[PDB]
Amino acid sequence: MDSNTMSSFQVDCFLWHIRKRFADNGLGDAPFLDRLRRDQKSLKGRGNTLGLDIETATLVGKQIVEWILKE
Repeated sequence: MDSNTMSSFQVDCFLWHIRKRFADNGLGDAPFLDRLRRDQKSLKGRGNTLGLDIETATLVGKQIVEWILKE
């Protein structure tokens, strides 16, 4: 198990969460919404492969992104 592979999955999970909240506000165009739907399926596949739960990975990703942007 690779630390960077796990961190990369966590960040992608959190950024998908940001994309989903943007989309919930009705701001996405059709290609944006197509990427959102396809990426959710890819993230579920990646999580199953890594043995990582998406809800947990999203919360870890939130902390990673907040730490990244504090600088």
